[PDB]
Amino acid sequence: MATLKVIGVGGGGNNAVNRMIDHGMNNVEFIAINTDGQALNLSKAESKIQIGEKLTRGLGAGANPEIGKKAAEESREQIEDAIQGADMVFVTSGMGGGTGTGAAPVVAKIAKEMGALTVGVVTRPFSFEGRKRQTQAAAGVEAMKAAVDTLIVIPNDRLLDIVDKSTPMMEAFKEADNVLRQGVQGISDLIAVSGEVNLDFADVKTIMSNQGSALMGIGVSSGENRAVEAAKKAISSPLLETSIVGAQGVLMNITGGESLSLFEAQEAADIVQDAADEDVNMIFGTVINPELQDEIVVTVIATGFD
Ligand SMILES: Nc1nc2c(ncn2[C@@H]2O[C@H](COP(=O)(O)OP(=O)(O)O)[C@@H](O)[C@H]2O)c(=O)[nH]1
Ligand SMILES: [Ca+2]
Repeated sequence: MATLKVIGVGGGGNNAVNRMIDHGMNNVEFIAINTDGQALNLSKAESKIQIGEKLTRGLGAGANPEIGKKAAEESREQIEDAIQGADMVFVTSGMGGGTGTGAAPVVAKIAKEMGALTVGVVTRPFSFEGRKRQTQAAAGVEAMKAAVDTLIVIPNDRLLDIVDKSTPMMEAFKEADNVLRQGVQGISDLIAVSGEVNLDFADVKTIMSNQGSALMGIGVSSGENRAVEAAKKAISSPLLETSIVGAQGVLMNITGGESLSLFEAQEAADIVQDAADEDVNMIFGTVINPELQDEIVVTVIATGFD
């Protein structure tokens, strides 16, 4: 049974790991990586790797990515030991800073060289943080892309679009965590359950292995048009840099009660096929969960973007 690990690198990444632990999560081992030893000490994670102690003496990297990179390379062996056993690694980090921008691509490379299916979920900085930080974040993104199997980018500017003028920052940040947390739970649930039309970790590898950009989403709905509405919500990408448009591979799992109809599955599949605007290699699954009365859950992982 496949082991999933979530690895937070730098301040943003360790904040995401803490908020996900607070939210509550099972069958996933969390690893916190940072140069900042003060922040690590406040990590709710079980495994904690302080990187670059020699180099930073427990301080953060400031805004210099080469420090993050060297810190990660210095601590390769400890990174390897914490990863060991992972079939899948999710690497989360905020791009722009000195630790994440530099260290996260190295953590990704290590995870992948060890044989883990390696997914990145990273932020780009807010426009208000200024051009040099945006440009620094962009070099990190490109480095992440070269190091991972699949990459999901969340531009922090998109948080301003969905939030209104009084939404607390911390509630806004929680919206960005949903991306990673629902992707991890969707895959976790696929592994755990033998569905009526079953998808497993081999199907995750087919869609995600050596692919570049990705979209991961979950949609939930009920009543009339539940299938169309849940599929639409699975692929709606307000926070994402990569939309469904141009996807050539899709993993799509539908979960419902005993009322789940064949017609509904087709409708959901067509919503996704049509929104991609490509001939999509669909890998389809269905799970009957009799606990569900009138809800259906549509899970989408999309890759193969040119
Ligand atoms: N969405 C989100 N973005 C964050 C968070 N913390 C930091 N950031 C963003 O990530 C960037 C890097 O900050 P940080 O990770 O602390 O730098 P590092 O520790 O040097 O890697 C910042 O410029 C922000 O754009 C967070 O909790 N949520
Ligand atoms: Ca399954």
